[PDB]
Amino acid sequence: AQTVPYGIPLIKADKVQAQGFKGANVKVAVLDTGIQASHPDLNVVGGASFVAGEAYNTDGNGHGTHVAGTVAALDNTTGVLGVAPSVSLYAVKVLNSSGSGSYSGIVSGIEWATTNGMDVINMSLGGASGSTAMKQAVDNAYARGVVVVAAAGNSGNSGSTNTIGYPAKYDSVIAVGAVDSNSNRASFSSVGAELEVMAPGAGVYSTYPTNTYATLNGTSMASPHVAGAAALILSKHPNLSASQVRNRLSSTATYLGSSFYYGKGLINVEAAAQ
Ligand SMILES: [Ca+2]
Repeated sequence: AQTVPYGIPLIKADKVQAQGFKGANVKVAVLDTGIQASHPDLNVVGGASFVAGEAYNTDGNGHGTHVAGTVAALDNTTGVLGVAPSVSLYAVKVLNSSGSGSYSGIVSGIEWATTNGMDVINMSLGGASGSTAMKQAVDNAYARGVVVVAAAGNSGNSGSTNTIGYPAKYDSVIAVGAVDSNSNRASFSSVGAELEVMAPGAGVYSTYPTNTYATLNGTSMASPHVAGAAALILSKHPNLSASQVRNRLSSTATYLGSSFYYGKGLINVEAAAQ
């Protein structure tokens, strides 16, 4: 009855879980298209919306629901399993139904998360340009003790071209690139100097609008795996800081090749978790 996406085992999230660490008491904010809060495999505890005319608890685009799924689909007898199923989930709608949003809605969501005490911020979501405001929000949030994770981008590689997007490019933010179930880098992952870690991003099965499950591809799918991994670590060592959580993830990642295409490699929550 319950399915275990290949992604959880690959990052060895299952092993931290077996020890009894599942992100209990860790507050994760998912900055996306919202979340079908009525899905039976999810438990959204709150949030807000920065998008005109849409609450935060409806998702007219499946995207935000799928990502919310990778972090926290409940541990039960139905649907899927999230990396940190006992997390406190907040849906912050910063993107519209068609998948786009303004810097201003985006910076609003960041600020709401910092302010409301969120421990992790997932932004599956990129842009070719940053702003001064954005950099400020992210830096500040990070400085204020929040672990900020973002999708690196789906721009592939072209020679020695850096293709990493905003906000992943900011050094206070963890840029996540994508691998498949054979730990091979996916073609769509952005490349560049700022790439930090890899997570499963190809053929990820998760929660999808109207009480169902679907498979999606993208760096967007990769990022929540890392947000989840952060929450696992924190439930084990609640004393750790954002930079300490960050160093654990990158310094214990499985080496896959050149940093340009892979960062420090594929995350290993068991080694990271200590
Ligand atoms: Ca489930």
